[PDB]
Amino acid sequence: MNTINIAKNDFSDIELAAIPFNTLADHYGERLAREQLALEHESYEMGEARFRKMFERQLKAGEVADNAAAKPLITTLLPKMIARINDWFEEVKAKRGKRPTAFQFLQEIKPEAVAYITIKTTLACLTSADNTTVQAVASAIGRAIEDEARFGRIRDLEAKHFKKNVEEQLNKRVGHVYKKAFMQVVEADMLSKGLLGGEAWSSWHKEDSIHVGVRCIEMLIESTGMVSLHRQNAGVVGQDSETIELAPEYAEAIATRAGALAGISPMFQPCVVPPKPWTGITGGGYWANGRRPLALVRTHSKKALMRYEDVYMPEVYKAINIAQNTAWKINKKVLAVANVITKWKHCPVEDIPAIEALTAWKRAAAAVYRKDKARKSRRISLEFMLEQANKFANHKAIWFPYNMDWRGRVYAVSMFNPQGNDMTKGLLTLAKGKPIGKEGYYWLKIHGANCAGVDKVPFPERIKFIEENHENIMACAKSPLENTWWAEQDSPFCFLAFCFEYAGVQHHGLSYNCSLPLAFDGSCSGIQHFSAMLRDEVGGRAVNLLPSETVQDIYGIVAKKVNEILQADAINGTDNEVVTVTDENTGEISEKVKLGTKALAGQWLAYGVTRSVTKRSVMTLAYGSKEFGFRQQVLEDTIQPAIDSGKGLMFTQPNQAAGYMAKLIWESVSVTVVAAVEAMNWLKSAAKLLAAEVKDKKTGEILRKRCAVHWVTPDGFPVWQEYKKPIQTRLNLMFLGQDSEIDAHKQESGIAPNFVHSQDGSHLRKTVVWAHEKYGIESFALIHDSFGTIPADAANLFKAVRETMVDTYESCDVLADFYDQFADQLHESQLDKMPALPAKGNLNLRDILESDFAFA
DNA sequence: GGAATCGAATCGCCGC
RNA sequence: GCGGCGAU
DNA sequence: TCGATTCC
Ligand SMILES: [Mg+2]
Repeated sequence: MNTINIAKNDFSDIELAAIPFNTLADHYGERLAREQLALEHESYEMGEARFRKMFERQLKAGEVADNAAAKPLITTLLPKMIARINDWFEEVKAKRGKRPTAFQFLQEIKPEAVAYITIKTTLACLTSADNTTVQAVASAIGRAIEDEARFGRIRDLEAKHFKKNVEEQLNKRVGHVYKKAFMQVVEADMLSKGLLGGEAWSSWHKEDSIHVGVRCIEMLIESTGMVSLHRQNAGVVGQDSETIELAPEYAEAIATRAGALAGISPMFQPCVVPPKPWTGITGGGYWANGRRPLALVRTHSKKALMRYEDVYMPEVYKAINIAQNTAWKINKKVLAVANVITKWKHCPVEDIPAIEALTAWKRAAAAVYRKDKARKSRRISLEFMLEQANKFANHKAIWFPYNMDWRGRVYAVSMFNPQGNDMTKGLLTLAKGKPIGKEGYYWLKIHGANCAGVDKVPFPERIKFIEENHENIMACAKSPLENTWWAEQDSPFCFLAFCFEYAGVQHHGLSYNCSLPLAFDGSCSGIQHFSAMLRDEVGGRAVNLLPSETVQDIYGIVAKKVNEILQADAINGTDNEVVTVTDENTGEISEKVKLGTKALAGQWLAYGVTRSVTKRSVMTLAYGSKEFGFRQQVLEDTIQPAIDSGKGLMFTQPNQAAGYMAKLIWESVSVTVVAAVEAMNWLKSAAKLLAAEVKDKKTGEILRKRCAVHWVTPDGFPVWQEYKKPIQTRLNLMFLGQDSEIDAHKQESGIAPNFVHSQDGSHLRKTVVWAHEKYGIESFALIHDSFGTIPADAANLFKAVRETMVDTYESCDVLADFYDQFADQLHESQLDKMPALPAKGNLNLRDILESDFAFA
């Protein structure tokens, strides 16, 4: 109810504190200091308002218990409630005679769960309905206990395998009513199949539900210090009542956590001065001594950060500080267009005017449900991104602080940042421009080609596309509202950003001062890095590591290989077979048709396999996907949209064709990028052996403990992969879920994506240092595997990003160094089981320097 | 040991 | 944690 | 499905 406004003293500190004002005015003067510290003061003020609205929305809907300010008392109140749940259960079982009316209802539910539900529904009722009456409150337990007892029967006993199917569609429902409707329809379906044992739920009558709840107030008073009973007008049977007795003592305890957590969530804005350079682990970026100091590495534990406190990494610190020094400004011309069309369209480039059936309906019904969520989810940030773009639009320059994740990828810290979407990327441009010149004009035109989606042809055709559309770009730049052509492109606002700079070179010639960031994007960075480590010529050429006759499309290379076997499987290959198969649930044994590869191939050839069929499987390979994961991709990306849109008449049995294509895609991808597949296998074996508590069964003692996986990037950034799992969790059907060990599978399921993402972070960090010290490059646009600068320095960043990768993998065998880190950490019995280093192929890294389409 | 079973990237914002 | 969006 | 991991 009452929240401490924490802004009075500590939010007044950051402006009025001496030392933060001292070191910042010494660099940029007092007046930039007074604005920067007031802007950081504002950022905390917009964030305390962010909490209080969310807290006030939670109390309106009765959602006060799932905040992290109500958690730390709740996590210490359940261990006493469970005892008094048992203690009442142990008081009457020894007494002979009848049960008290509610004893039987309390037993069907897990004694930890009933502890929770009596807590939350009482705070839900009092903070929303303002009524202390037991008739509303004792029913609040009793209705929701009956909800969890009846519908948790599905999750508990008769459908533990079938719940895993219906769990996802229950999660996609939002709100207690919608999850209740779905759980009602599910239960009625199973009783038609006779799944839950055939007994339909006999609903508790009203007088039962109140009796269930008047229990759970009484065990709360004896168990915990929360709520102490109060009796009203005793002796008058007309006026005999008892308050809910919710303790104001504990309401203060959530307020000292509501107020404390409201000061630690700031809405991070950009910087009007260059951000404070990183000299240590905390403190910089933003200049003030705030309640939330920026961390150099965004770790999930404070211990994980403290290992970084002493490690000597001069080149990591150099690379972040150079990146922070890039002066950005808001593209005023792009913002003028964006300020107009967003007032008319929810997404300004969305709908431009231009020239077994029950499960298909249910798929279409869920489509508008998700798109209604999607439309609300995309418009609220677009309004915010426009506000932040409009706020700093008149500033001569703004700056973005930078820190890193726990693997070493570089992230801008402000919520408005160059790392956002196309509109935000188009709304931002560099401030320190140069005369564009001949080379800058050429690379500006190339940057224009990639904004329009023309990135699959060589540079002369990319140059040619811009020149043929000269009158289209000029008419778009002269008036962007009379010509929608820029909005039709792949990157619309960034293309319009190119359109104005192209117009400036047309008006002012090659002496035009241009500061547009010209991005260069690595094709598939993980596969690019994996092929470079093991020197795969065939894999490297597929992601343009090598000079090729044209741009190489790794999605279409796989699709060509799939269509090769598809036409081979149309001539030879298995015929259709009849196989006996049983559904495990009904037990019924049926004799269905299993299509041979001959009939399966002719189905796919009727559909037509292009790079759209195999795109997602290649993209998710570096994330760990393999032949099984491709099957649900093929069914979701290709097969089901075909059936819904009139095609799929070939796909008589969709799950058979999805697993057939997944077999073919994996056969093609794992044979095209060989070094990628082998490298993730080696890393997975390493994290598997490191994360075992390997012990002898007879002695029972662990010879070697669970061990985390750790490596060092060639830049000098160290990484610690330590996924940790909790001991016990509780899951409620209608309501929300409530020491540690090493989560061994997450260690295996993360080692190869995190390592190659750590590798492209060191590649990025070495690139911005090499471009800034060997060349004069001072402005940087950095999206993980994307490299951007002003057009005059574009040719050097083009040359520098190739130089660092060539030098790094020539100077560092990052796989063999990774072996040297963990090898002394192995148990004997695992040492024989560790596979050897994957071999080195015939690729020469010096070819990368002349690779036109690596971009990185 | 042996079924019984489980499982098949990071980061941000918003909402429950 | 779950639902949705965006970035790689 | 194919392998690990997990309770037993
Ligand atoms: Mg594209």
